[PDB]
Amino acid sequence: LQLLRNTRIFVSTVKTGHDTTNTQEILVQDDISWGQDSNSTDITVNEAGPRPTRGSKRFNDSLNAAEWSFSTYILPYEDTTTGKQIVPDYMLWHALSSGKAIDLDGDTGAHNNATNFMVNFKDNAYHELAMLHIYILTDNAWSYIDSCQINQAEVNVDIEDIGRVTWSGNGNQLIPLDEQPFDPDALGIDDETYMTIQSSYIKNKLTILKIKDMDSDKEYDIPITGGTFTINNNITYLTPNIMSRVNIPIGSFTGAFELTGSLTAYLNDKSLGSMELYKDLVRTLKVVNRFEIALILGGEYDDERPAAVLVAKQAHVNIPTIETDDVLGTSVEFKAIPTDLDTGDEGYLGFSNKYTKTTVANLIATGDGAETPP
Amino acid sequence: LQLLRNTRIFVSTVKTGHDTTNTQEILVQDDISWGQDSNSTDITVNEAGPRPTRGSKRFNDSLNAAEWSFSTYILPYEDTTTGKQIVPDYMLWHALSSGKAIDLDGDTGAHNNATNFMVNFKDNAYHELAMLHIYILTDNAWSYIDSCQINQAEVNVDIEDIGRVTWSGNGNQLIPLDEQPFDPDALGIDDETYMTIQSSYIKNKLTILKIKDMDSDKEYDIPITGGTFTINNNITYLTPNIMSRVNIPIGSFTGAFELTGSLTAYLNDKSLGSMELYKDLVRTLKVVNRFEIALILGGEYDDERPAAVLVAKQAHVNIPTIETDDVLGTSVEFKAIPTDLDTGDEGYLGFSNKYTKTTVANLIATGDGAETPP
Amino acid sequence: LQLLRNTRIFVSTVKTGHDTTNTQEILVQDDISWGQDSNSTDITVNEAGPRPTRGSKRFNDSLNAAEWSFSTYILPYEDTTTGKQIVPDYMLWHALSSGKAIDLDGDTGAHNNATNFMVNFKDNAYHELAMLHIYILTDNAWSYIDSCQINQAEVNVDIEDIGRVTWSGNGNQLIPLDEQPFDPDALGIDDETYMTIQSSYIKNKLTILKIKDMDSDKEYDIPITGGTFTINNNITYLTPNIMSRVNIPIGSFTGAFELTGSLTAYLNDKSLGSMELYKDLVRTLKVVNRFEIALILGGEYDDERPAAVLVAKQAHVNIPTIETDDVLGTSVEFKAIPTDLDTGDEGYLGFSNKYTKTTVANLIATGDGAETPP
Amino acid sequence: LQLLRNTRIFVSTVKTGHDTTNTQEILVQDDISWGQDSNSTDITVNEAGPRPTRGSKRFNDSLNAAEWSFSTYILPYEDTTTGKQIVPDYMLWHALSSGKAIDLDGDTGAHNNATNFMVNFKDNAYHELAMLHIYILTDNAWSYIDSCQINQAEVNVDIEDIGRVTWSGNGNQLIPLDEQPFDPDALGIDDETYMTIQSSYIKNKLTILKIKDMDSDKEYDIPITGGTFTINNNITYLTPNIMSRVNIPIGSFTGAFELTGSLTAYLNDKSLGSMELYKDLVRTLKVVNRFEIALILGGEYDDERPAAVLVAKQAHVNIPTIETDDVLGTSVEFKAIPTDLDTGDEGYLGFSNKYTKTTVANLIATGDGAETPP
Amino acid sequence: LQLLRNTRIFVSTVKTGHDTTNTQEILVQDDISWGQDSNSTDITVNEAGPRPTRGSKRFNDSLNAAEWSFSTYILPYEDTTTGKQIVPDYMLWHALSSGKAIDLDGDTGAHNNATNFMVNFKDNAYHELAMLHIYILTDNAWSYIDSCQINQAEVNVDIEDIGRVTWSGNGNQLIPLDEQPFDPDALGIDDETYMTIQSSYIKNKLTILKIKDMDSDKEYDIPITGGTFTINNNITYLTPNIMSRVNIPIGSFTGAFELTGSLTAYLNDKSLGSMELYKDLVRTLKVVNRFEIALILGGEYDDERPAAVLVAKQAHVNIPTIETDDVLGTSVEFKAIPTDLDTGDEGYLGFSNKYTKTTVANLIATGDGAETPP
Repeated sequence: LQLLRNTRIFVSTVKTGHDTTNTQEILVQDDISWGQDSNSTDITVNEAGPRPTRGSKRFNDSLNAAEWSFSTYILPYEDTTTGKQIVPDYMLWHALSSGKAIDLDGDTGAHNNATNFMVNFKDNAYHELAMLHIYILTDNAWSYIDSCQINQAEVNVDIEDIGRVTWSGNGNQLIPLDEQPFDPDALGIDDETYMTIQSSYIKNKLTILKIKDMDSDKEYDIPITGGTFTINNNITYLTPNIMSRVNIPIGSFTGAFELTGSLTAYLNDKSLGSMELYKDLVRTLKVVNRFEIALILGGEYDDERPAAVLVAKQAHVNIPTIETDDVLGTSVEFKAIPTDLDTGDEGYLGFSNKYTKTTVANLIATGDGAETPP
Repeated sequence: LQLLRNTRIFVSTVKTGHDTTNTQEILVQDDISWGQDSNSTDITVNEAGPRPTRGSKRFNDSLNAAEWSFSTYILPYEDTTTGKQIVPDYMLWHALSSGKAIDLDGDTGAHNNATNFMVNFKDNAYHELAMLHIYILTDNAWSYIDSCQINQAEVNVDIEDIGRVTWSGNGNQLIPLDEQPFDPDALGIDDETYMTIQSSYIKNKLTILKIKDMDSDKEYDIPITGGTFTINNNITYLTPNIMSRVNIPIGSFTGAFELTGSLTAYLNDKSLGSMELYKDLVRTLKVVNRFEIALILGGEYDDERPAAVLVAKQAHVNIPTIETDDVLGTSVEFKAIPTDLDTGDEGYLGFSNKYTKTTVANLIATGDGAETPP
Repeated sequence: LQLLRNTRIFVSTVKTGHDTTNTQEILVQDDISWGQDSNSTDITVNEAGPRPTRGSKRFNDSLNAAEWSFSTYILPYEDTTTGKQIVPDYMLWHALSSGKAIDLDGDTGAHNNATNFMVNFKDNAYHELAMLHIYILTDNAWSYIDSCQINQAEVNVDIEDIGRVTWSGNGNQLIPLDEQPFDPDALGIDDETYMTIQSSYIKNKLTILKIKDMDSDKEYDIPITGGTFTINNNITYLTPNIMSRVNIPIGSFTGAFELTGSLTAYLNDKSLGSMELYKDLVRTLKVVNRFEIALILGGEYDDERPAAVLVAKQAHVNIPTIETDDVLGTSVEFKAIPTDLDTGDEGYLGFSNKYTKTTVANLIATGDGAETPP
Repeated sequence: LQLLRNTRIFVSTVKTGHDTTNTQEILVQDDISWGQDSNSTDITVNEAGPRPTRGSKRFNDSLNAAEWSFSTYILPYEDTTTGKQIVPDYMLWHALSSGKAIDLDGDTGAHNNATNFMVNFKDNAYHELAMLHIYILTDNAWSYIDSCQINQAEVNVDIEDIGRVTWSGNGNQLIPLDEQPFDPDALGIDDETYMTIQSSYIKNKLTILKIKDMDSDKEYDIPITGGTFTINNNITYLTPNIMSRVNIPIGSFTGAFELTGSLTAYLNDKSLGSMELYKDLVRTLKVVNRFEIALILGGEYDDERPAAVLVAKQAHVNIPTIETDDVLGTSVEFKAIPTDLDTGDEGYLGFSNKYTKTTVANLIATGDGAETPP
Repeated sequence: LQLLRNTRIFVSTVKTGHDTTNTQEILVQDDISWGQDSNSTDITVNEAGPRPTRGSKRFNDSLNAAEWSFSTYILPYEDTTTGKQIVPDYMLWHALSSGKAIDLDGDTGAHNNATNFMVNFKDNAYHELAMLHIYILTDNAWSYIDSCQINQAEVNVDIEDIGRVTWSGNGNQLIPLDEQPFDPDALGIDDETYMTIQSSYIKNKLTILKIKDMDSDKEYDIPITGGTFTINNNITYLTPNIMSRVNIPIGSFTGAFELTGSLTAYLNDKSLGSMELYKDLVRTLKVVNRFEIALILGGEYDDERPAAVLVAKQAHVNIPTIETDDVLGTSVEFKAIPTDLDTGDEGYLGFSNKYTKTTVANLIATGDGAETPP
């Protein structure tokens, strides 16, 4: 009874009218997790007398926001309906992108064209976010998260493992369901889709890094040894306290979302190498420098190959550190910084199965490698 | 010199007149531990001048309460003298039971009859407790703990390991002894006793759980995957501070003693199963529910078999949690709650080598399975 | 003194009242083995000083479960008392079948009728098993195993050697006996029985295999080159650790028993041949397929002939492998899988001296080839 | 049906357009091997209750990389088309040489001229390698390995046996074929070729060794007793884990390829003999020495004779060992070391049917014995 | 060149002033072995980039302790100079006996008198041992081990083969020598010595065993089927790690030396036979029993005959085991145990060419069979 991965996961914008447009099934890894916790309070009495007592009574106070998390592979493929690049989980990317309706052609948040899929953060600064719903399925059992919201996404550029993304978020409540709400197989993925998928994996070790200085126009060639980057949202949940009858969270505040990254490499002695960058950074000692950072997951080729691209137009670089690893490991940490307070952040995320270096240049320049850049 | 387990342990009510009635030897496991610590204080001076100095002098301040702990197996057997069930370590059970004299027939605290041994907490709420003495013996060496008091007892219902109990407590001081105080072998256990013992072990995996709702009279069948329960006392030690000549603890306060427990199981889809209980608990959301909990260590049979029983007449159940184990592990936590402030707690602990299911029903109903229950 | 095979073996349900009903002598092969081992622990001291020392003292800790094993031929014959097929060693088959009393007519576990002998696993899932006793006899000497339990049985379908079974198990202790406990010859086999036996051997090379697909209703004809199958129980022994006076095992846990098998053949190019099965299995790549497997040890005939039958109603087949043997050897591995968690496994084992193909069909269909199948 | 060596082996760069230029048949020895394996996972449940259960279900997880291996003789002969030395299996030598297109005249990787055939490792450091295809043929049956890559090559310089090479590699999958893909005889070898071949065998026992010190310019004469050398690649295969529907390897990483060797001899007392080398090596104790090593398989002559040559320009020699063989056997182990991290390794491998000592000197000096060395 | 056994072996206390008193030649068997090994470490780099590399450089790290071992026959004979029994290899026996100077009359370690040669372990517990030197000689070549120390000695009491001892040890370094250091023939054995030797061999099959119980004063007669015993030292070598210039061992720690033994026999049914001992040992189950064990290699006679004696005054016997050999083989294992931590071990080893049973009794009683025992 109740085998582990017989669970299946669906995400929906609304709780009724499920179809291939408002609902989507997503592939999941092994370590999927979800749960819901409650607060407790112990009260006891202490007395100075001849006949000491105990009596103590704890009471349930309230419910914490239900937690959920999983991981999935990066997976671009062409939709036969529109002839455009798309990923199975693009609903959640839109949810993280903005708190308004889906429009994959309006260029805001998440969008696509015949060549590639792009994600930006132009219209995300809200007090709330696009409210979604997560449905979990087991053998003859259903459950779902009410009013789930995404909080944190992380990507680890490993040297050996396949590229993946890890997602975590919270919701108001976890509730089981009495019956089957919608078709488990009609709205799911299909065999020919997965046949196209089997060629869309990212060959992780080919990932390449590019750096450019915004002060002296200097550039460096930096071989790398893996790293990470992370987008956060700092969600918070509000809760009134009528503890005489238990309380439930009523809403959420979207704090300041964040984008950070970290890189590792060897200290290399070469022209415009890691040694030169390290010396420049040490001698600089400026309060605020500016740099442009490009990560090409899967590498790049003159031909059409699968790849993903992370772009930072204004990232400020911290002072690097040297470790005692076997061969002189070096580490660098960087943050996203928008130009002035209210303007857009780095934003540009790109994914496709057919990037070429020329298209990569356009994608870096404008956030879209398809059309002619200025 | 000084082989490890050549240590032997005795417990006595008084320091003189040792015999089989006021002293008892108990079997011990490998990980027995004991020790005594002291406090220290460092004083130093800092000066703003041309000739900086150091001088610093630490002083011994006081002694902390000596700590001791060990573990032993649950072990019921019939005493040939009285024809009643008894355990070798029933002195310490009485000590935890009440702060007054031993009476195994007064039904208060610890008692027994021809069928089984029972322990209750009717008369334990004191500012102190029954003061005992622990003697430790090594090859040609003796030591003892002055005014030891029990604090914490824990029982782990494991799926595979034999049932055991772990005991920890404190005392005023640890003092070595110059000579042999009392006979090491005359007051110890004997061979025929241990021959009877070898059949008194508890076959742990047979342990069974029963739950009953006090609101809707509902009951559930819950297969389990091990768990724990714990009794605490929250002892505290008082100490005046004449640090010009070192200090020693002078007495103890018995805080609020406690009884808690935790259980684990699989999410099972069956009538009155774990799924039904989980749904009821989630939908309930009441501040204070009430339940009756029965643990039968060793299981039960219509025939006479060795077993132990833990009874909770009023335990309140917390909201259960679901883990990401290989097959949908679920966890439940519960506490003992007395009816109103000053009345007796759950209390009922039962042990014997010959429980039957009919006797188990009476034991659950009244705390004694021998006589006719109402 | 003490010639080797002058040993004789008896098995009994109880230690007293030995007769032809509760005790049975079984034929044994040459390689019979039995023994009992003990654990040891070495303690030593290391010191940093000018006068280094040695002293080290090992102590006996406990006894491991006594091991025993042997082998015997498959041997069906008709009992003149009941007019039903029976095997000399059917006590141990019942012991492996269930942990309750013998009933060769209740159809549970092991049973028989006027035509054949059957064994099933309907009522075997216990924490323990039917506790038996093994007596070994040598010239003027007796010994016995206390509380022996069967663990593992293996059958090797060889191309040339006679069919045989190999049995291994464990017990609490091995104990010699001071005198002759029961008649060595009155309860043993008799000459006329063995005269009937001499015709009951299995002509091993005639063994045949049948396979049926549960998805496409497909069947194949597979000539074979020998193989094996094995039933396991994963017994475990529990032992408290009072090492100051040596310990002895007190009980056993029956783990998950198991049924597995392996087959070998040549890659044959024929309609519904091994090549076709190999291609189907390679192209399938399904997570869980289902198949029905029939082994007929001794082959089958339209006439009455001696044979044994192994039936797997739901066996899942692993991906076969190809070896570099002289002519393209191929290997297949399979496991027993019950329908859902708690239901009965494959179970059906059949033995007789007079199987016919029509009776074989009924035996495959229902587990009993005597009565009319549905 | 299906006789053993009626198998024939072909290697192709592409799956279509088979001819004498993109496909080649190679001679094989007896012990050719190939296979493909799959992973399995067993899940079971353990419960503490009165009605213990079993149910366990294994699931197929994924496929391991298909393994293949064989051996063949070293075989140089002159091609009538180009008038240059060539070996039948030079496709696989090119595959091991580099991951780019064939060019037997560009001097990179594998090349040749009118005198001899050479192999180098100048352009092999890639993340992948030249992807080839292996076709295996049996009587009325075809199979092939998809995306096979070479991993390991070994050569054993035996005293008595003919020189041979052993090759092992892996591929994505093993797939049978429904029909005959290409002509089995038109693209194979021809009779006159084999008539030329019968004179191209290497008389193994004539193999000679030369050693030169790079520190003191010292040289030694070392009679040898056989040995080995090995080239490795440390290939690795990547595999996503969607185990709800089985997985297949998607790509490979080329690790660090390697070249090592080992030699054996007698301890000989002579000027510049093995004794002198042993004494020098023992007294040296330097961290990194440098040596030049030459192996001439088949020996050398002033006349034109068949031979092969292994050259190590920078090999570092480990400390030799002495064995207890009948006459004072001694063993030496050596590794290839490039000058600095990124430069070319030893590389130089030479093969021909007409080496002369003067040509051997040029081959040692430059890696090509045909043109005038500097 | 360099014939195998033309090697000769000498042992010396010091490296200069070689004579018949500080140097001795010993007979050796065929399988003599010696060698010296070194450690290696491989370092490699892995990079995630477009132009992957290899470069790897191993470095020599340090030298392990040189190993050496051989075997020789037990060989007592009378020295004409002192008129006392002596063995050719008594230097190494003294070395194993103690770490101080030789004194064959001080009764400590190794000593002798006019009747026999004795070895004890009274003064051996040191951090080091008597440092010796081993010289190996071949045709026109010399080598030696620097600071060799004995570690392990083994004796196999075989039924058919002549008695022998096997010795193994380690040293700091193995170094060849440029010239002849000392006379190879003047310090060696002489012809008349070997003429006396030819009568000093031990007729192995006559070896006898005696056992006595230290609890009930019981004794048994045990015919035996061979066995072994072993003395160990657990030497360890220390080594600093300056790997930038290679390291060499600088010293050794003598761990806990050890004495163990194992015996085999048939299960014999006789008064005080092996059956009785087996029953007593099985029923005993005591943690620590005590026994006295006597091995007489070569047997004993009322007349003067060559023999050796091993004495264990306090050996503790493990639980014996029964094997499936052709006739009921039984095995027993025993260890040496000193009385309390720091006192002397069994120690008593005796050798002579003229033991008599009466002298054997005295040797067992006191460790010396010559003088009058108490």
